[PDB]
Amino acid sequence: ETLVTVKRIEDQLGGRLGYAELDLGSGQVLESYRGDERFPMMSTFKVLLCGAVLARVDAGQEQLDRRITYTKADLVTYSPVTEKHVGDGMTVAELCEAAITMSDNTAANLLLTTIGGPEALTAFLRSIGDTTTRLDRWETELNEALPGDPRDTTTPEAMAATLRKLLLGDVLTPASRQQLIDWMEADKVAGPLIRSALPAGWRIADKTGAGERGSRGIIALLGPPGKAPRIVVIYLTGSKADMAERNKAIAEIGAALIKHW
Repeated sequence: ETLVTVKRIEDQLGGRLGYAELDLGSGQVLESYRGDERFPMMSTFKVLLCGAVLARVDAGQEQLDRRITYTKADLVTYSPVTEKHVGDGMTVAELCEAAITMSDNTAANLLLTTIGGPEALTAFLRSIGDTTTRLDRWETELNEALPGDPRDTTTPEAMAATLRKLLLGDVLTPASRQQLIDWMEADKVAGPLIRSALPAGWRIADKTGAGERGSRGIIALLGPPGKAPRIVVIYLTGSKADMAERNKAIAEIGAALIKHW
């Protein structure tokens, strides 16, 4: 029934929907829709970015408390946290927390610089066995979502697989792994999406994205109280829906996969 709901929403909104739900013990796909088609990641890439940063922290190449200085000229659109700290700068950890929790765009660009740019993020991903996902541009041009454009894209199944390696696998140390989950648990801007459908006792760690051409997405580690969690990723692109419609669609898919857990 969840896959029926997905198809009906895609029929209703236009554009394309992508969906993957992953079992964590085996890493096998429980169900997916357009699971091997490419979708723009938008800000959902910011979790992979912070994984790359934490990987450098783990290797002694970076410190969570190192202060990055920047000016007003480095600010791009939608920088709710970094725009308040042009004066005193921010630490690597504060920038990650801003990038994940508020989806601060300058925070992501600042972190991208620390690792060597979008090409270095893609190389990090290749190094951990993701041969599909790719980041090519900076904020905010990576949100352009041109039809057919493979730049800055993932597939629902590949993003699910990579998130399992990062959040539960051995890419990171347990301390850094949990740091990443903790930032995603603290997501502030995902309220109208899967969180709006969560029954009491459920836990979620998530990250949203939004882009041009009606694009929206979410990646999430979630589970019922007392039970094992799963990973879900949902992308949509190519419709004329506004943010609220995009939010509703994702929440409706969340409610269906929750009802059919």
